[PDB]
Amino acid sequence: MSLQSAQYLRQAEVLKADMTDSKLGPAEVWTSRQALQDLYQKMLVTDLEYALDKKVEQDLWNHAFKNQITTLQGQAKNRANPNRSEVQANLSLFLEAASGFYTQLLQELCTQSSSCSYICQHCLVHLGDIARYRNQTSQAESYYRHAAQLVPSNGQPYNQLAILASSKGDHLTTIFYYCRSIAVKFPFPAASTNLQKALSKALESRDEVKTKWGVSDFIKAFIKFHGHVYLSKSLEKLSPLREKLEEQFKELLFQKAFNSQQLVHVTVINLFQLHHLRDFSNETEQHTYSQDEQLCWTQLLALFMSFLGILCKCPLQNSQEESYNAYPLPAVKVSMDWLRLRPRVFQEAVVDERQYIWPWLISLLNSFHPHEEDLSISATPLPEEFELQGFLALRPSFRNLDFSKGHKEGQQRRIRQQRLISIGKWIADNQPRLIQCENEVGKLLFITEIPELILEDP
Repeated sequence: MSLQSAQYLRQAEVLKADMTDSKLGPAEVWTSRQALQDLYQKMLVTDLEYALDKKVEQDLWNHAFKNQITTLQGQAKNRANPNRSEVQANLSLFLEAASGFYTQLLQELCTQSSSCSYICQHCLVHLGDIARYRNQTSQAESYYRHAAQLVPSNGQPYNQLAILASSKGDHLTTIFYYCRSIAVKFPFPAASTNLQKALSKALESRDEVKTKWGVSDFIKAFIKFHGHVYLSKSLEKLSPLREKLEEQFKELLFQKAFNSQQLVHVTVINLFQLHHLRDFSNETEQHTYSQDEQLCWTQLLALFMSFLGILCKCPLQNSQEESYNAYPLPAVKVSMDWLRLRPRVFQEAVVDERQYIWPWLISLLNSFHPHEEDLSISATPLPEEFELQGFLALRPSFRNLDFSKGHKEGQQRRIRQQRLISIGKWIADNQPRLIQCENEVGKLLFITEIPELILEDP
């Protein structure tokens, strides 16, 4: 009961300051670290509630592991180390042991509660940091993922996944995870300064000299665009960069240069900025925007609608029999899921301007031979849905799916199609001027009076 903890807690503080000790030896420090570790484990297992409040979880990691790991990484990471194989070896044993401690802790604690789901997430995370420390990139990732899946609303798992991504030079992935970490009910404070720091560095490179981009170039230019907006720096760049990004996105996407994953990251990063500039509040109350803020929303919203349109064409354009599509599909779906939540965006100048994209979506919906799909909520989450849990801008789109049981294609491609068929119905019922769905004989046919934009031949 709450009474044994007080004793366990006072006991703990007695061991904590011990680890600072100037008065305890080279190896009375460790006899103390082990004790702390044990004491903390008993509390977390004995009174998780009382434990979390006192923040045992965090003191357990910092004082019992992190401090040592950093000190060790230091002494072992060349300083003209007297013996630095010896230190590297201990760091190695220490991390090996740390991993063992948390694996054990996890199994004990997790073998409805939010506090339970929490600490289990907390364990997976550090178990992920240790893997990272032990250069076990795959397992570190797997751990951080699993951690995320437990409490989508927390942003630390995402921030850790970006650090891992950055260490491998995967920029798009990195920016994506910082965004995921920042956009949740409980954002990881460090994620904001991390993104800012990353975007500012990005804006340190000059405009691309090439007129024909490779996927790697696109990514770089794409991130600077977000850099410019996010930091609201040198906006004069936006307009041309937008047009060039649009041109290149089209060519690359059509050459199959992207994988559906990057398409999702690009879309989510675009959704991140959009929401970051004007949240759901803008769909309620009317805010005033600076001239520069308008320039950003105008350029950003535009790039997004252009991309969405380009994504809806990619499918019906000229491969692998059914696979000519479906790389773009998750990105189209995500894009549409957001529009469905922002009615007032359909009134936007840059959006009216592009109502030529709807014919492409429409011919894409009838590409599915729609029937009664407005059935309706498979409830079994698709990949891109599981992946984006907790993302503010998209949260409402999830308020029906059960992410618990869910565990492969036909069951996902044919579901995603329904999701799209569903959105077309919603558009048809909420923006009648854009799309209409003639529901006849249980067969659904999507149509639009908007003519198809057919550019010149080549």
